[PDB]
Formats: sequence, structure tokens, C-alpha cells
Amino acid sequence: EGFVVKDIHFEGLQRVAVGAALLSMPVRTGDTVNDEDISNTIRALFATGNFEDVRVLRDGDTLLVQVKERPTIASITFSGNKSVKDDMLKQNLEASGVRVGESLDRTTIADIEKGLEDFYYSVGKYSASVKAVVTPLPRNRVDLKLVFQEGVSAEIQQINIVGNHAFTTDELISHFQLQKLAGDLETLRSYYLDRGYARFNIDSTQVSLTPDKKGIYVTVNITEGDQYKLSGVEVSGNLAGHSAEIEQLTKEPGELYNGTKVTKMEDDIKKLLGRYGYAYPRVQSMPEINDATVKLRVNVDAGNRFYVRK
Repeated sequence: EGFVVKDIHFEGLQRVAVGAALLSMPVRTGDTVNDEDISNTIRALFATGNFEDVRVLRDGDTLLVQVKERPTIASITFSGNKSVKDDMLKQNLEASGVRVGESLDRTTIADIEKGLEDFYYSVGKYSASVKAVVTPLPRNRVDLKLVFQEGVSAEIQQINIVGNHAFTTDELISHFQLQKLAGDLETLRSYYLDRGYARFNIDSTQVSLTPDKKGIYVTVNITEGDQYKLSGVEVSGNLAGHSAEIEQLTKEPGELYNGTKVTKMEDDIKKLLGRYGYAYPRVQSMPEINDATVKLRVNVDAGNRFYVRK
């Protein structure tokens, strides 16, 4: 139908500037608005991740947006993490976007707790319990306290591989010892990726705990792809006038995908840009897989160049 917006009013804005709020909105003063438009605006606003609650409705000729911004995490403190250092935890969280300065989505708390419990698997602790205590502060800030109940550690009692057809479990396993789960998983992955199975993938790993929870039986389910030939390495991006050299590091005829070799390539490039005044060069490679070879697309971005002068 219609309703001509003579103006727009906002309630609840604080950390979010009016101008940006409006930018994310699909309506503006003057546009004619109907229920169809209103849901879209609410959707757009919610889609920003700024608010915990959005309310949009008519009020005369006025379009009224009522918003409840997500609290800002004033601090993040850990309690009970005897085995894992604060930085590692504070980083596992940063990885998940939860961090001081950012906002806290309070409908994701269970994911936060579970994520940390999951991170605890890498340290051999498969029975960690972590509760998050959110404390409201003065403004619309909050403090996030993650209480840890690290469990007892566990050691691999047995390990089985399912999905292998190119190598015997006895063969794959004999390489693990040279030793935690995360470690085995990392060597098994390199193992195949270094041999060309560019599409290799650990689909899932079942972990059966011992009654006293100090032991775990592990069966890891894989999918070996096919062996692939490395058909080339196209380097692109924000270089700093060194294509001639980096390309010398890039390129064989029927050589197969390696992975660590690929990692070696990436590192070679950083170390090259390092000796050139670029200390934070970002190199990321991505595989363009063709079922018939792989073309490595490597994007490089020489950082900023500091010319300090006393």
C-alpha cells in the first residue's frame, strides 16, 4: 500500500551512529512505506550485528526505529584455566570474534562455552566444562568471565583409521609416533597432502572416553581424494616490484601437489619480502582444483614499509 515517511526517529542509539544506522536501512525520509518495507528494514538492521533487538513502526507520518544495542565487552577474564594460558584463550576467542571493544551477542553464550570446551580437546582435555558469567556494567558495557573446570587429561589408548585405501592404517599410524591427537591429526593430514591428495579430508573423528576419563579410543574417518598434478602457480596481488624474484620461487612438469612444499613456497616469499623492509607481508594460497590437476593461486600483499630514522 503506502505511507509517506515525513521523518525518521531513533531510540536506543549510542555506540551506533545515526548515519550508519540509516545507511543500513532500505528506506529514507520521503519513501512510501508499507508492512513489506518495514520487515525489510528490521531485517537489514538486525543483519548488522549491532543490535540485540530491533523494533520498527509507524507513528503518524513518522517512521520510528527502536533499537537495543548489543553490550560492549568491557573486559574478558579467565578463571580456572590452570593448564592453558590466558593469551591462548583470549586468542581462541578473538578467533571467534568475541573480544574487548567488540559487542557481545548474548544468544550465543552456549556456543562460546562449547567453543572453549572444544578448544580444550587440543590439550588432551576432553571433559572440560566452562561456564560464562556475564556481568552488566555502567554504560551498555559488560564484563565476560569464563570459569573453567578443566578436566583430567587423557592419552590415546587406541587409534583406528577408516576410509584409507591408498595406505594401510598400520602404515599411516606408524608415522604418528616421531604425541597427542591434534598432533596425529596434523601429521596424517600432511601425510596425504604431501603425497598429492589435494582433496584429502578428515570428515570426522569419534572419541570414546574411558570411564575414569583418562583414556580415549580414537577412530578417524577420512576421504582420500585422487592424486593431483600441480599445473602451475599464479602469483598475484600487492607485490612491491619483485615479481621477477618471487616468480623464481614459484615454479615442474608433472610434479604433484605437496602442501608443505606449498607452505615452503609461501614462507620463501615472506622471507624474501622481509629482507626488503616489509615485515608484515601477507601471503595466502588457494587451490583451483581441476578433475583431469591443481593450479595454485597465491595472493601476496607486501605490508607497510617502515623507514625509521634517528
